[PDB]
Amino acid sequence: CPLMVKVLDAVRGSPAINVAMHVFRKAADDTWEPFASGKTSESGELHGLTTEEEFVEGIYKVEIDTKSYWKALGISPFHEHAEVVFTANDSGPRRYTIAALLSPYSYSTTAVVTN
Amino acid sequence: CPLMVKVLDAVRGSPAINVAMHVFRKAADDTWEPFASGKTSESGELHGLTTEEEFVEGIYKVEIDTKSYWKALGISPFHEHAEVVFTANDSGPRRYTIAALLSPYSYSTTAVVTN
Amino acid sequence: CPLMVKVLDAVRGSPAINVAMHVFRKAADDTWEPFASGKTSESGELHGLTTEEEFVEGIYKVEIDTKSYWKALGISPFHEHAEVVFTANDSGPRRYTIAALLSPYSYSTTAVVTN
Amino acid sequence: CPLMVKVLDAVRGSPAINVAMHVFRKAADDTWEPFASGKTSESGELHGLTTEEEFVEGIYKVEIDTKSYWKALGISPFHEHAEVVFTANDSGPRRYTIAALLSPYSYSTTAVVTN
Ligand SMILES: Oc1ccc(/C=C/c2cc(O)cc(O)c2)cc1
Ligand SMILES: Oc1ccc(/C=C/c2cc(O)cc(O)c2)cc1
Ligand code: NA
Ligand code: NA
Repeated sequence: CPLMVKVLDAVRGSPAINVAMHVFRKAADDTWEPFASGKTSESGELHGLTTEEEFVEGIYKVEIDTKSYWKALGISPFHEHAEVVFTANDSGPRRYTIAALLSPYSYSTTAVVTN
Repeated sequence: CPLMVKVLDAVRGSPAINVAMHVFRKAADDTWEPFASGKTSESGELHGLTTEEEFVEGIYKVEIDTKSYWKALGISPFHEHAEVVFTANDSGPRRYTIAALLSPYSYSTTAVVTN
Repeated sequence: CPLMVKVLDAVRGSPAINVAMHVFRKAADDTWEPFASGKTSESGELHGLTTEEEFVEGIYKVEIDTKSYWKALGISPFHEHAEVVFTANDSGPRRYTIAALLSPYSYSTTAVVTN
Repeated sequence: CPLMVKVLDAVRGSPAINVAMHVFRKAADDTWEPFASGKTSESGELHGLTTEEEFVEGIYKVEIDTKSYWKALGISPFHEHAEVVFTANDSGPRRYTIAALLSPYSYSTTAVVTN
């Protein structure tokens, strides 16, 4: 799995299920080009975003719609979204897991990068 | 001072000093308009970005140049920047403190919103 | 798996491998009684700490030896250990995943609790 | 003020006010001796715990009563407390700021250590 995103809910102590996100890749004109998207599963995970051949060097942005997630729970959150912007594959293919831990006024994110 | 940003370094146990950041505000055409910028002080704080009169309702993005910070310490970090996107002042004027805690492959961010 | 611990390294962007930890359970005299222990695998995970029948209501403490982990990497960390203290199984059995994200001067921890 | 603790609430986007905490110091017999205690102010800060003369080399534990804080808001949280265990002043006197960011099922903590 070249790119996987895992989302956790720090308020309820659960996977964050049905969280929508889009992935973009920076174009030569510095605009954000659509690249991938999906919703987290019942495990809070989004697999199958891309393939090794398609996922080449670039700057990528994962934009996670945390606002809709909290609004569905009756909570007015701080952020419009959680976004994770990173260069990928600059030294050739790697596997990336992006994790995001969500609270109404805070988020934490980390990456696990494996060869 | 209706908007303050504080940045901390989780590797060295220190304020993150001389960290650059840019603040944008979403324009009516959905583009990001430059709003303010600056660098953190020896306390890791950036004060004086805006004024009560200038800091109107809107969607704001704070883009913290974490990459240059880590590269100056000899570390190749994961993220291009740490970004915080939020709606401000939609129920009237508030004071915002945005805090960010930085590691090479991770960041955590929270907001303190006061009336 | 009634109790699993997952440990991540925010400096290197990797699972935290070979991280030792002990689990204790609070006794009636408020002392900490040994309960379980182990080291994280190459995935940063420690499975098989306990069984459903043995893991009953109590206050549990997971004490993760983060100091030895950082010292092995030539880093002088802040904490002696990362500890996670929680009541478990007070409403009958649950499955617990405890995650810890480690930096030299900081740690973040969350729990996923499932029925 | 060689030791200060600041506590933030990630659910409400506010300082965590009136949060109790106890500080212990490890005695020669490996027991935890009471060292200081207090409650956070309206800014989420607890100042004046100790003095330069009293704050000697040692292993210290800060135990933050996060459980009572969440219970007072109607939330049944995961942790009994958030705790921070660290060696202080072993290379000479330092000033320590311990920060903790709280959610019902998660906490993040960092230290700022200055000379
Ligand atoms: O601040 C943070 C604290 C904890 C975590 C947990 C991340 C994580 C990543 C995985 O691949 C599996 C998992 O069970 C958890 C992320 C951020
Ligand atoms: O994960 C975390 C993210 C952010 C913070 C903030 C800490 C902090 C410490 C201060 O002295 C002042 C402040 O405004 C914030 C702590 C942990
Ligand atoms: Na390269
Ligand atoms: Na019960």
